Amino acid sequence: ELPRAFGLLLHPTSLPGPYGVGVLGQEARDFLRFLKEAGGQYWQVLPLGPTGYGDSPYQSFSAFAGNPYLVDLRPLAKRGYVRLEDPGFPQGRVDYGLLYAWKWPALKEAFRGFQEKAPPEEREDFAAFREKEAWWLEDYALFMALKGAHGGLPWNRWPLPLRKREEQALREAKSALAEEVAFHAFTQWLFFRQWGALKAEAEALGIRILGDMPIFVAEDSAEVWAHPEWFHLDEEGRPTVVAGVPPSETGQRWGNPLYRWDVLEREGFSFWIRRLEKALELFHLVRIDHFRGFEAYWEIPASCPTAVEGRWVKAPGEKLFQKIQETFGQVPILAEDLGVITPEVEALRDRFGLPGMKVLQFAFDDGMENPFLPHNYPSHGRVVVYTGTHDNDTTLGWYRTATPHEKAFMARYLADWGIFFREEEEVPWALMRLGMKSVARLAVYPVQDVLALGSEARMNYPGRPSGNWAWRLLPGELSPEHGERLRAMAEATERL
Repeated sequence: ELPRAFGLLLHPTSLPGPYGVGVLGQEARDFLRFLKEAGGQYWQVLPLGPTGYGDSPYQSFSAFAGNPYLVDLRPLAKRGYVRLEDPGFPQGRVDYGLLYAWKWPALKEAFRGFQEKAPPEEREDFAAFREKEAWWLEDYALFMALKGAHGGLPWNRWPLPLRKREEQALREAKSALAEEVAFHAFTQWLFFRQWGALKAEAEALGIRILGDMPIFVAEDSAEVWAHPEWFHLDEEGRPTVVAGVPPSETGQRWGNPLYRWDVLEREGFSFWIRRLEKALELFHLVRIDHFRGFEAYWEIPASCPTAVEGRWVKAPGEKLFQKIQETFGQVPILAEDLGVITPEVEALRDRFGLPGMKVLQFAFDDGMENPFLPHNYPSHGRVVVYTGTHDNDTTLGWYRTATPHEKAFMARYLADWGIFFREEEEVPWALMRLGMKSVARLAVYPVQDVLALGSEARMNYPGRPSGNWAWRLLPGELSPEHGERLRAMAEATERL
């Protein structure tokens, strides 16, 4: 049963620090301390898998793998395994192109330095790690090695014996890319080691990490390559059908491969169990995006170019949750239940006592019936209230672009709830207060709203080709005063 509490949303890439990206190092511990001192008990992150073109966490090369960019290199550099220099990284922003060019070589150099110089004790735990994680790691490491060797081409575009995973081809590829396979394995060992320490620190400080996973994996991913039967795939490995959302007047065609649920059901939903178990190592709770898919999913033929063409298909959510509940003794899922929802989807979520999402930015476009208005929140309180999501703008940016109706209805509503503001920079704080006063057990706020940043700090702008996933905190930006303001709000709203 969720405690009445508050959290902050921050993806690790946004953390401050050198070498062009936030890493699992001292700055992350600093953030946890701030979160602790501010009286927060929850840290939310976006997916932590390896990113492709477009740098999206929501399109990953592995469901299981950690992001190589989040690995801190400074512990290696202190050991003398690598020498790090700054190529001219921007501050307050991730430049992924510079990062791609510098970090991957940095990681390789570190690996070579480790293999030469590392103590045998270290080299044993790396060796022990590879054997333990082999069930996912072997394929991941090879998928990455093959990808570089095949010039970033998707696995669907690879030569056929490799694509179909014929044993001889697999064996010969591993021998040919054995140094590469070892390297990708090393990146993971570092990742899981560094996150394991970080999670330990959090737990000590009484902080639970909220993870994030998309319901659908990407087409260009190790698991899809590894287990094609699980996916609806043609002989070529091209999806016969693609994930999407029905008409959003156009609808949306995402392109993601859909699961052969029957196959998974036969298998006791093994992929999902493993996926969650791996997530639970990193996280305390796991939000699943497009959670509605578990009830039913919109199936679009791949040949069809638009979202309008497909059909709805029923999915065995009930069964999957029954298996989860029986395996873990619990269903540790936050349901992303935003957008068009059905009584069926609500039925499933409430059956497993799963908490749902609420977003305050959505709340003032309608009338008082609007579900995102606190008074309409369920009494059971199993909801996480957000000022905004990673796909939405910052609250201050939203307030600068919002309609006169929205702005007036908001001010009035706040006023009724006893919340007043004299400035637009105060608006994010007022909205944070509105969520804290609500019945919602958890209120999770992005750091950009704590800082009252404008639209320059938007994590993701849907429909914008560049500049996404790049926002970074500056060192020291999250001042003690910010923390003291949060703590006071939490005392006043009984979230301490």
